[PDB]
Amino acid sequence: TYTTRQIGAKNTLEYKVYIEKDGKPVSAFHDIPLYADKENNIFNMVVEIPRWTNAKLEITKEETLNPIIQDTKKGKLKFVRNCFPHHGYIHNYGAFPQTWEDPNVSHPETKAVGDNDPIDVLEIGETIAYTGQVKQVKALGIMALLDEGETDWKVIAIDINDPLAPKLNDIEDVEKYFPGLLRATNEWFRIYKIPDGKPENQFAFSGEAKNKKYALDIIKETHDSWKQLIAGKSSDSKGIDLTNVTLPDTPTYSKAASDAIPPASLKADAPIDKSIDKWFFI
Amino acid sequence: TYTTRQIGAKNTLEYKVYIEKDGKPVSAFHDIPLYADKENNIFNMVVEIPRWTNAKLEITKEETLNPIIQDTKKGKLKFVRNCFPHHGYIHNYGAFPQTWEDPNVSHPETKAVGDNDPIDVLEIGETIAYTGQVKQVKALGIMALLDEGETDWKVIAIDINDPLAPKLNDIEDVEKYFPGLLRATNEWFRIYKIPDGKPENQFAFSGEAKNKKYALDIIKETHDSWKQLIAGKSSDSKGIDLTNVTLPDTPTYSKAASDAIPPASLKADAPIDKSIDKWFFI
Ligand SMILES: [Mn+2]
Ligand SMILES: [Mn+2]
Ligand SMILES: [Mn+2]
Ligand SMILES: [Mn+2]
Ligand SMILES: [Mn+2]
Ligand SMILES: [Mn+2]
Repeated sequence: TYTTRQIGAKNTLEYKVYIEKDGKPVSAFHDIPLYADKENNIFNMVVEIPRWTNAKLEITKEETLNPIIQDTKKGKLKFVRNCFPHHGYIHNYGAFPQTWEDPNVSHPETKAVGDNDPIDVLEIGETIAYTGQVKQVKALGIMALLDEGETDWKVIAIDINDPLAPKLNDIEDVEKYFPGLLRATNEWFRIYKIPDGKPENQFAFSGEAKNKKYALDIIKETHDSWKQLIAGKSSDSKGIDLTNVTLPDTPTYSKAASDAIPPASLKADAPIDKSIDKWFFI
Repeated sequence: TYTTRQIGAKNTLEYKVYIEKDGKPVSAFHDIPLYADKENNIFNMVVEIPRWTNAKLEITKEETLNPIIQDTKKGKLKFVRNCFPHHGYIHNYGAFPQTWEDPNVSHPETKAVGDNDPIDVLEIGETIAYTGQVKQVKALGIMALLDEGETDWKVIAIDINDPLAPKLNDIEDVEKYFPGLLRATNEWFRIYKIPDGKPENQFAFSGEAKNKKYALDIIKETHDSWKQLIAGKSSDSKGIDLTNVTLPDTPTYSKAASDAIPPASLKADAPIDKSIDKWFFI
């Protein structure tokens, strides 16, 4: 059973969310199995950012057990700006654990090195997710985002508990039940960083969302890269903390890491600067 | 100076927000001057619904001093649904006090009776407003919405404190600085009740946003409709509570109504049913 342990108040620099397995903190990056059901390709998706929020929360590569923490910018919290007609993130945003976009080699489909992070997932169900949630999802497709020149695949998925889950089985079903969502997805990822002064992003395949079969192949590739990484066999792990508490045959295995985590110290959400309210027309 | 007096928790039936003038409650409908600066065309806007929220809050016509409360439908709190790509209301939504869409006469521009409510205002500034807030705005234009067959003008305005206020003078400036907003506004008002099982709404003039001069004329007409109403001269005031504490020459003036209001009893927001998360693709 997966639960969360929150340190601090949301929207503060001290805020951390560890994922617990039977009450014990585990690595959100390495200890959560990629598959909830291997035979049926049902994946475990770690949610970082709830739909319509702005905080750039992420499984941290630099801290032990990789808790979800907010990224920083010039000493303060990092937030994505609202880009008309969108409000914050337009998907329950997260990643699949036990995956890695290898930054050491150039990926052929995109002709660029990976972004050094677990593969990303866009969960399109109706219910807004919570930070640290581990939900079970079906893969529907994938888009080849080049984010600031780096391979940055976006898997399109749906929570198996969603009322529409039974009807969503491949990429064509997203346009059938969520018309316009894919085009908006393409747009959002192209322009979301422009308010921060970054250039517009680009997609391979002219922004085409590849199907489930394709998605599964890429997911497997990123899972294989993580297998090499966690074994300590990457040519360069980029200082990522590979500490884990469920993989005994790995060099960085350490059960005590779980017991070192401070107890929950939940505090109510802290105020977010009103500047984040701003709607950008770009 | 205008402040707010909150009773109960947001998202509850007991929730009320009274507008105070120098600490004393006044009618949000009748006691707040329409004009902050008449000759410069600056108006006082009463905010009911902050941008990106769902609750259908409104200056209530049938309670003394007309506090803002949440509208209901079949005994349950009324919430507007999310219509892709929109999240809740896409503007700081409110009304102009001392105005009334006369339901007793068919309006010639729209060929329909008014909706019995003060004239509506869509404030397009960057900052998210707060319920019960009294802000000064400039009128830029107006759209003739026919909401469920009733005259329902929507004034397009900007908070004078907005960084872009000095550059926004007429309706054309909205397209320049807020490209796509007018089109999305037309769409929003046409489709927002479809998730509730209601027909698509319609606009007069093919949805054209009339200019500042046109907007001023309609605002003034609704102000005149309210002058007849407050004087007790309407053929049918529809049970509207006309009690006021600042208009001594009106029949319903009452210098005791203000002190009859209970003191603030602000509570934390109550939870909103998770079904309100749902994004409708209609
Ligand atoms: Mn990521
Ligand atoms: Mn990225
Ligand atoms: Mn990424
Ligand atoms: Mn109204
Ligand atoms: Mn209406
Ligand atoms: Mn109205």
